[PDB]
Amino acid sequence: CTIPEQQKVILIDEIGGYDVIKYEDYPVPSISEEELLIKNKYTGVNYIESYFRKGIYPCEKPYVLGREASGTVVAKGKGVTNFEVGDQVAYISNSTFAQYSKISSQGPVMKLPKGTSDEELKLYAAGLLQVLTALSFTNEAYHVKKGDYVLLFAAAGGVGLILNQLLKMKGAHTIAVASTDEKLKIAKEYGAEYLINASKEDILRQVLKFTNGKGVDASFDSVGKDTFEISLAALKRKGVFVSFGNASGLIPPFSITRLSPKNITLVRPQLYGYIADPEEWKYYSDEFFGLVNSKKLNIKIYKTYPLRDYRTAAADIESRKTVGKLVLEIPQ
Amino acid sequence: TIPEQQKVILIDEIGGYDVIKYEDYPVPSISEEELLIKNKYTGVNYIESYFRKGIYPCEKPYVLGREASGTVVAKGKGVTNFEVGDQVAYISNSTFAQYSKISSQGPVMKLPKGTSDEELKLYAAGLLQVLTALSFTNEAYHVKKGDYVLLFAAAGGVGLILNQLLKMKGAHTIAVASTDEKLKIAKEYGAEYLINASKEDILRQVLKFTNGKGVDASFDSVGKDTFEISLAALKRKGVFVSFGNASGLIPPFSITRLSPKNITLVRPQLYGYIADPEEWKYYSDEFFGLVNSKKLNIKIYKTYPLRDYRTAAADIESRKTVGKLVLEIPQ
Repeated sequence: CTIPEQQKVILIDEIGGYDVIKYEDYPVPSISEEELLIKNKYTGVNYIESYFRKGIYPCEKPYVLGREASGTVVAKGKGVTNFEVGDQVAYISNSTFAQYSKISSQGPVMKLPKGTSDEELKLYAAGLLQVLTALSFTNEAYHVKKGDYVLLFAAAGGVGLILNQLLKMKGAHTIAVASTDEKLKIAKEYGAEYLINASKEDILRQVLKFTNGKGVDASFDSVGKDTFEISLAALKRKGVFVSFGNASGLIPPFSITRLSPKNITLVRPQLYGYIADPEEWKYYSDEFFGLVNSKKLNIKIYKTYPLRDYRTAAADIESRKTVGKLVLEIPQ
Repeated sequence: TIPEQQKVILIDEIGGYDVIKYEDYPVPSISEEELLIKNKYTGVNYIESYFRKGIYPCEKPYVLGREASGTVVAKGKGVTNFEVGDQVAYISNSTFAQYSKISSQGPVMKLPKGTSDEELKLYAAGLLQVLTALSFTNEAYHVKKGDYVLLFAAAGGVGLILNQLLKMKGAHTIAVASTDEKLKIAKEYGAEYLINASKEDILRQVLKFTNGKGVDASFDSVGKDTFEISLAALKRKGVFVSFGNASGLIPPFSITRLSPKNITLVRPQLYGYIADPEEWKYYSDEFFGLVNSKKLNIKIYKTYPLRDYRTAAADIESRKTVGKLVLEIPQ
């Protein structure tokens, strides 16, 4: 493959509104002996980019957006032996809102079979973050068992949609909580056994009703501050509280002795801490491949936008009324 | 026959060792599912100091004691799992007494009729500490073979059992204590690595022993002053087990601090692990097997007559004391 020196990327030079988002000429990164150069086809949109653009989170400018992507290896370093030029890949790296990105061949990159379709590649880019999070959280944060009653908040959200399917597959009884009946409809479609409307119903009361007053074996809570007391009270004796996501960062300081009456285990995990080791990446990405390739797991996509039209995607996600993953497509 | 009055240790008010009273008190009556137990020995726990100082509230007069061994002298008409004359080890109320009671369905276990008086002392001395250490290393954090485990208060009651269990399980204990004498006893009880907290940088030594990787788990009962050390000493995905009274004095915790290393936090207490009859049976049987066989040794400090708990209270509140304090009940 002929590697160009200049490419097109989505980047921000300054903090501000949607007008600061630039589709601009940028260098193609050079790769080391151990690295892959990847020509991108699809890349997932995360809400965190809005925080960088608005200046809520700091970042060095110019900042090229994007972390999760799928595409084709167009070049590799001299020391790369686990990948070939032409291989289709899904990966987590830097600056993926781009025609070309780079990653270590030893890093979080997974090989995909020859002849993987563009639609399948879209699914991998859309599902990378959410599925690996859902797998690791249900394997290590709390190991979900058959027969478990599991409380699930934000059931129609990105991770929530995967959790609905995974908990069903593990033979667990999912109690899904969502803000609207419309979101609960989707939760049920994705495998939820019980449904609670957060706006209309007493959550704790319904959880106890479904669990016969015993409570849940675990709570996967990404709502945070508003549901912290509910999750804690809803848990069975010796139950496990899995708090996660941006909203869980809003939970006020907590006296740890409150975990004592019911011997509650508390975890606030993040994805990267479960895929830090090459052995850990291999394990979870192999499981992720198994679920998507076999078509046992559905990856819901809200809409696909051209890379240069990220401004529209940014406006869409910030409305907070989207259901399903927002994906960017890079024309080849 | 059973007498109407008995000798007990009680507190009428909050204060120093002067509020501890050796007084005449009614022998309790028992209902249809209860056992009346004539105590032979009872273990001294630091919790009685917390009631006396006013740290924990209690209705006064308050008869002290929760951990005892003795013989069933009476039972309710519905009791079928115990007989009059059975030797027992149990957890209940008001055990600093000649006579105490418990539900036959509560935390009480039958002992063999061949049980000696020396064994009765051992069971009363070890009951709470062993059950705590067993359940904490089984459910709070399930210790695996090859684990590196940080242990604070290593020469304390629970600490000395933890040293033994961690060694038994093939784990590698890093023991922390205030003096060299305390670390010495910890080592003899199963500790592998020793850190003097008065003399050494704890975190620096832990990272040295684990080759910079940290510990798989921390069992920390020191609380506020070691919370930062425990969190930093833990490996990625490690488990923080905070326990005991010192956990209450830890400032309110921002849970986002668990995220950089995906740390699991548990603040367990014994009774949440023995709430079910099946759970009590599991751990109490484990306790008996280990202590009766001498696979777990119960380090004793001294034995006192019930009337002399005043001295025992001063001894346990003194730091230089290592080992369980036991009270001998007048027969």
